[PDB]
Amino acid sequence: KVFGRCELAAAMKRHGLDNYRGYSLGNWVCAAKFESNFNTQATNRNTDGSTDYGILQINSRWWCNDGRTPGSRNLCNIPCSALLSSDITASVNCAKKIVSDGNGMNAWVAWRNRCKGTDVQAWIRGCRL
Ligand SMILES: [Cl-]
Ligand SMILES: [Cl-]
Ligand SMILES: [Cl-]
Ligand SMILES: [Cl-]
Ligand SMILES: [Cl-]
Ligand SMILES: [Cl-]
Ligand SMILES: [Cl-]
Ligand SMILES: [Cl-]
Ligand code: NA
Repeated sequence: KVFGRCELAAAMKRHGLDNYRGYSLGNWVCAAKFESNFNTQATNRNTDGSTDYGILQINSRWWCNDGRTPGSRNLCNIPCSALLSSDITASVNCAKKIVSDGNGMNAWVAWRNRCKGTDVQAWIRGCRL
């Protein structure tokens, strides 16, 4: 599923991401925009052989199992395929664990490089929430 901007904002808020660990909803929408362009089916291989999955490009090196990332962990206790669902529940639950890991949203390099410090409220501008 390819979400619209406000549609995703609404789903993320519904699933309790809004202000989770102090990160306003616009941060999460901005991260999703640059990680996946709002596409739940997005997958991208990393140079190290891990793969990133879903709207928030969660990495198989630490967080999900894809059966082909040697030496990795599965700290969200899910198959990475679960992270590609049209229903964002698995991605949200796993993102809550990631963002609680110590470095906040810096875990998402695109968030650090493209969202952090910017006017992230623009991402939820005009949305019925
Ligand atoms: Cl957009
Ligand atoms: Cl915001
Ligand atoms: Cl593996
Ligand atoms: Cl393969
Ligand atoms: Cl594990
Ligand atoms: Cl699995
Ligand atoms: Cl959903
Ligand atoms: Cl933080
Ligand atoms: Na893994």
